Amino acid sequence: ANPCCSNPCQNRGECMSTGFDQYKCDCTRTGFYGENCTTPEFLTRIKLLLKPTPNTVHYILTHFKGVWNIVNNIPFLRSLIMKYVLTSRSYLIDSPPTYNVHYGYKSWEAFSNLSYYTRALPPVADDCPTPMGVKGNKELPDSKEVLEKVLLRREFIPDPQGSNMMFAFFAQHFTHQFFKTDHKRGPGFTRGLGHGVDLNHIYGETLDRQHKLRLFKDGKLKYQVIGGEVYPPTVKDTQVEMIYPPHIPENLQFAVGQEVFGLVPGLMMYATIWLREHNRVCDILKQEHPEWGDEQLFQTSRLILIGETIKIVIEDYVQHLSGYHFKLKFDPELLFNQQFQYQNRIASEFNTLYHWHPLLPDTFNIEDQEYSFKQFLYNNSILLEHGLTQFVESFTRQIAGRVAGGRNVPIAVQAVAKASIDQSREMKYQSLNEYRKRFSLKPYTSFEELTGEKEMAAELKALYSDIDVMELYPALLVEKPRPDAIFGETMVELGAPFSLKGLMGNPICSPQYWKPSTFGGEVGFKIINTASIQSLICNNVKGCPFTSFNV
Amino acid sequence: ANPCCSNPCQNRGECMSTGFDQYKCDCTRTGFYGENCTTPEFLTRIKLLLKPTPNTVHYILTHFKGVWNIVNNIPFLRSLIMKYVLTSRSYLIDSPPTYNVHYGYKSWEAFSNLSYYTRALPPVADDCPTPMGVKGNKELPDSKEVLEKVLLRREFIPDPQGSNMMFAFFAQHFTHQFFKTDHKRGPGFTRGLGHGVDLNHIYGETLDRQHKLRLFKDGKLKYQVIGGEVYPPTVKDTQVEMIYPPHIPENLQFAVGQEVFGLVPGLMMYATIWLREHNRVCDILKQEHPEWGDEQLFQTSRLILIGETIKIVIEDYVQHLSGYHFKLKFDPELLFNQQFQYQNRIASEFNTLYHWHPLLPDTFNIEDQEYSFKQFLYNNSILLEHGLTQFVESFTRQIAGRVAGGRNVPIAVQAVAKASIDQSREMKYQSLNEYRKRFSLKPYTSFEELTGEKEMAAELKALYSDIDVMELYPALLVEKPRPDAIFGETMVELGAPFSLKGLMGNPICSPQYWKPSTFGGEVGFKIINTASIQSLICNNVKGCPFTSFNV
Ligand code: HEM
Ligand code: HEM
Ligand SMILES: [C]OC(=O)[C]C1=C([C])N(C(=O)C234[B@@]56[B@@]78[B@]9%10[C@@]2%11B92%12B7%109B857B925B673B%11%1254)C2=[C][C]=C(O[C])[C]=C21
Ligand SMILES: [C]OC(=O)[C]C1=C([C])N(C(=O)C234[B@@]56[B@@]78[B@]9%10[C@@]2%11B92%12B7%109B857B925B673B%11%1254)C2=[C][C]=C(O[C])[C]=C21
Ligand SMILES: *[C@@H]1O[C@H](CO)[C@@H](O[C@@H]2O[C@H](CO)[C@@H](O)[C@H](O)[C@H]2NC(C)=O)[C@H](O)[C@H]1NC(C)=O
Ligand SMILES: *[C@@H]1O[C@H](CO)[C@@H](O[C@@H]2O[C@H](CO)[C@@H](O)[C@H](O)[C@H]2NC(C)=O)[C@H](O)[C@H]1NC(C)=O
Ligand SMILES: CCCCCCCCO[C@@H]1O[C@H](CO)[C@@H](O)[C@H](O)[C@H]1O
Ligand SMILES: CCCCCCCCO[C@@H]1O[C@H](CO)[C@@H](O)[C@H](O)[C@H]1O
Ligand SMILES: *[C@@H]1O[C@H](CO)[C@@H](O)[C@H](O)[C@H]1NC(C)=O
Ligand SMILES: *[C@@H]1O[C@H](CO)[C@@H](O)[C@H](O)[C@H]1NC(C)=O
Ligand SMILES: *[C@@H]1O[C@H](CO)[C@@H](O)[C@H](O)[C@H]1NC(C)=O
Ligand SMILES: *[C@@H]1O[C@H](CO)[C@@H](O)[C@H](O)[C@H]1NC(C)=O
Repeated sequence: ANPCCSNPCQNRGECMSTGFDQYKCDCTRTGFYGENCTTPEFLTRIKLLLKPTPNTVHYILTHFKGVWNIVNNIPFLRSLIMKYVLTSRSYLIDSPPTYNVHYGYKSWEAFSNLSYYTRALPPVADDCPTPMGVKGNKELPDSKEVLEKVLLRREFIPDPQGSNMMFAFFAQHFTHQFFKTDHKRGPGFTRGLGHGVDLNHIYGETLDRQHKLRLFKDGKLKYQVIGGEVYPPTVKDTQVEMIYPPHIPENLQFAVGQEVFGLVPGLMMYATIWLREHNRVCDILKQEHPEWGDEQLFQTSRLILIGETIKIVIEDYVQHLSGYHFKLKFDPELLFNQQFQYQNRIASEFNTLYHWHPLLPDTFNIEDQEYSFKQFLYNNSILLEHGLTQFVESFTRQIAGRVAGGRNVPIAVQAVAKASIDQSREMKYQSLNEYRKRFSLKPYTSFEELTGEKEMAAELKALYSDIDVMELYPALLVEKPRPDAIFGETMVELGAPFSLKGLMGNPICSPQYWKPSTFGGEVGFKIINTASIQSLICNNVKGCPFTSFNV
Repeated sequence: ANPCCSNPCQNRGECMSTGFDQYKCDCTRTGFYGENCTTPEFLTRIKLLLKPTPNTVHYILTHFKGVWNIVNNIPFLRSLIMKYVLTSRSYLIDSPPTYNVHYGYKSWEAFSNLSYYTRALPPVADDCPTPMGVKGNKELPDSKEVLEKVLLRREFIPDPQGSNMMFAFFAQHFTHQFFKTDHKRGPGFTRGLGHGVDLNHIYGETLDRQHKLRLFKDGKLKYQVIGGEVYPPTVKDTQVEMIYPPHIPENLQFAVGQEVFGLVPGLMMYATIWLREHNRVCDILKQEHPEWGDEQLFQTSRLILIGETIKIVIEDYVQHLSGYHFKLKFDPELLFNQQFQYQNRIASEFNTLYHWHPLLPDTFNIEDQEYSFKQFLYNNSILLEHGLTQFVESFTRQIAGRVAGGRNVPIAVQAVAKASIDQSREMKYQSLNEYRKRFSLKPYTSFEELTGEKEMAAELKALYSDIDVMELYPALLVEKPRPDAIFGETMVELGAPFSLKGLMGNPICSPQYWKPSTFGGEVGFKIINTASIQSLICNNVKGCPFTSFNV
């Protein structure tokens, strides 16, 4: 019955009911005007016919290697171009945040309640005739059929960008500090009240957990020594609650910041590495400041590790994902002379698009062993068996799977994928093309255009009938990938602004924070500004083994 | 023992211990360099000799009535100058926030923990030899002696700006939504987790309280009718927790958003007025949107009332306080093309400086009655006796007291004033001159310069011995006022930036919020943009009595 069910307002204009059968669109500062905000202004037209498509920019950034080879060696040009790149991802995310799963309109409840995931697009109203609004049938196609037809992996499809398990597990570990759904409340709620990179997955969400994890000497975290190697402490030793099956021995119940990192040895690997890094930084700082107490050492170390995290994510992780020849640079100073809100609210769609389970292989190859999913899950005895060095050397060698392209979701976690669909419907997500229009992307006019392929497109056309009823998540998983790339256009163009707000929106990137004294002086600052995955592993793993995000 | 005890770093440079007996100043982006950041740059020198003093600007804004009479009638000039005024209060407050009572250095605990008041200046370290750092004696002078010698009121000193009781109670009411100290935790802690103007003192801090206060019909708040007049509901009807003496009858235990507003009839007056305003706006919106449900009506009404509150605060409240001939304007669009952080964390010093208890008269004069403090406190039967109309008519006539100039704190609240001293020392506040330097003000070289008077200055010199040991709050209360004004320089130049961050930092002032559709269309937007204390009283108080913030 709601006259806004068809999402009539275009170009981010806001829809408002003006009666039972009438609507009005607020076209304030959209650059457009008219009934549904479709008539462009002069400056709008000018900026329109002069704006390059994301595929053109991507092509430019993945080609002309010599030009970028010259650019990367000129600090001025590199800084300028990096500033342009940062700018291109700005002004796409509502900050301060607006809607959530319970509010299709702006309200103080939606703004103040930090328990909600925020929403890039408002949910479809409950009284709408169809799940997507007014288009499509009364019900969306069977999620099981979608899953089995176009999502489930027949044969392992390797990532053409050469991503490995170091990358996959880094992605899981890193994202699971702000993607922490409160299943007690619902899919649209989060337990990560920090809504960003606070390293709560290392230090704990609450203060009591943090204290239980701390040694309260030299700023360090508690740890145990097995076979001369440093590992996280146990649940029995710290009373830190962790999620483990009842058949897991006490000496194998490692306790870390995030309570679910006992699930995968790959997660416990990075947990251990980051623990060791925190204590290392504590040693360095203690040597620099012998007059410092435990608390200051701990806090400063935490800030430093946050810095390292953002640094590595930008210049290694995203650098690998992008396939750019241009070297991305982590430098907050590039945003000081521009408008930028230093705050962030984790979006539900950001969570949804980051379900990169196709990265997972059928088996996990460590040294000379091939473990199944059943054998690998909740098995830290594997980590103790092979050790951190062998784990790094093995995960560096094993290639991960392609995320986009379709049919590469491992069967072992099929129930997860289906959930990603079901919950998406439960949270009343708008359609794919709506989210593309939301991020200034051209809507798909057919399923073949979406897939760049005829078979899966035919299946999807049989299931959804209309392209404007296609859902976001499976579209993300079956989308035509960029040339020999892991992702398609939608994944990148949606994930990048969210990532920008989630990284550069961190308070340590603010002018009053971004200075040496914040991190204990020039030494800590240098620890941040010289951070890399290779340096992390080299400094914290025995023998300094070679590591990378690609095979 | 801490080498930073003497506060060596000048011009907002940051001090860091580099050993047990050495320190270093981070002068990053301060405009200065050298050991303690005292050596200015060329551009810094240029900006320094061209910057007018706050007293000069105050003079220019409080004189030349004809010129300003011309300015206020030209939208362009008024917008320009208002933009300048807004800009002059920017770049003073740390946003995102930094320090608090327990952290004199930046840390994630200080940033993320919302239970803290933030701090404009870091606290004096615990191991410092003197309360202020290194200057002064081992202990600050007796707070009772300071109180009795320069703070306590002898004869009532009226405000030369003619501020009335409507103004005073509006001040208390408005400020007590973000000034809510958690005395269970300590004076450095707050219960206002929203840290700003969320109107929690009307709608309740939490969701349960709000839901208890709501009618869940037409978006309205619950209310009762007494003698034909609308008043807030009872504790018996809503089960809302309020603070009342044990002898207060159940039919007099009114339930409002803030648990302490029943202790002062002046507060209950405004609580009633704002309740009525909310329900009125609910009626208007319901007429505009017959298709809307209870929840959206409620939320939209809330946002609108926030708007009205900020509007009234800027164009009537602060307009009266300033004494400017220039007409201040509430317009978020003035900041849309400038760097501004739409977030706010309430500072402890902001709380301290806003203790304007000298505003209180010896008696409260209503119609033909003069109530003492003992008679006026916890007595809402007075409000029911005279009614809202007579209350407004009386409080409009009765003049309030001067805040600066010394010796005007009423004896009935001496215990409060003393606390303001004691707790200030408990939270380890830095000295008056440190806070003056922090906000780009010239340090006082004597107590006579501070007071502009010989007697109180002599007493203060006998007490503190050194002017650099003078505390912030009593200095605020005894400071030489501006010519025929209520405040001194420090009060204004410290209070104004805090207020800027507290008013324009509100999310409804952000470009994605500041639009008609946020407030249910052009009608609600007009309600916000045409709000005033006069219209607020006229719309909701019977007879539409004339009101103002001055006599
Ligand atoms: C052995 C490897 C993995 C397993 C067994 C696994 C399994 C799961 C499970 C069971 C969930 C929770 C489903 C639910 O709560 O409804 C989940 C959620 C998720 N997984 Fe994976 N996953 C793995 C690796 C990864 C990887 C490599 C990524 C890549 C970034 C990833 C991203 C996510 C995300 C974003 C969520 C949503 C979690 C939340 O909102 O709290 N996972 N995974
Ligand atoms: C009408 C009579 C008033 C009384 C009886 C009164 C009394 C008090 C009391 C008892 C406190 C708490 C002090 C403590 O717990 O240590 C207090 C706090 C305060 N008062 Fe007043 N006050 C009055 C009016 C005002 C006015 C007009 C203002 C200024 C607008 C004001 C501003 C404050 C502030 C800012 C606080 C601290 C709030 C907090 O931290 O929770 N009060 N007042
Ligand atoms: C989840 O999102 C992703 O898949 C990772 C990703 C990010 C992030 N970006 C970026 O565009 C960024 B984000 B970071 B860094 C570089 B700078 B900084 B923010 B600015 B913006 B720009 C890209 C760009 C291209 C590609 O592959 C085609 C992937 C990614
Ligand atoms: C407690 O603080 C006060 O004493 C209230 C106060 C505020 C606030 N301002 C301001 O300068 C501001 B900041 B905010 B708002 C008003 B507008 B907006 B920014 B523009 B600028 B202008 C002044 C200016 C002068 C005076 O007294 C002479 C008092 C105040
Ligand atoms: C944020 O919103 C959620 C959902 O509206 C609130 O959780 C509800 O809290 C009430 C008690 O006030 C319970 O009766 C409900 O069962 C809860 N619902 C869910 C889904 O958990 C939550 O309290 C809000 N948070 C804040 C800080 O107000
Ligand atoms: C914010 O800081 C306060 C003070 O450190 C925390 O409250 C303390 O919490 C510990 C429990 O972890 C208690 O034992 C202390 O008694 C509390 N102190 C006081 C004075 O309240 C509070 O938990 C912190 N908030 C968050 C969200 O971490
Ligand atoms: C300013 C214009 C510069 C154009 C540079 C060449 C950009 C060509 O961009 C093309 O975009 C296509 C879109 O589908 C992709 O499929 C191709 O891979 C890509 O080459
Ligand atoms: C206001 C009632 C308490 C004040 C009396 C105790 C403190 C005495 O204080 C004295 O008060 C004198 C008279 O005001 C002043 O002239 C002196 O400067 C002051 O020291
Ligand atoms: C868009 O506007 C046109 C005319 O301005 C109107 O015919 C059309 O119905 C609008 N779109 C929707 C979805 O209502
Ligand atoms: C866990 O891993 C070990 C190898 O160290 C293996 O022997 C064991 O069977 C695994 N546990 C399960 C339940 O498969
Ligand atoms: C400020 O610097 C000067 C010279 O560099 C030095 O003499 C002085 O001691 C410093 N200030 C403090 C408080 O130490
Ligand atoms: C409260 O005020 C009434 C007048 O309205 C007065 O009669 C009564 O004595 C007062 N109560 C107290 C305790 O002073």
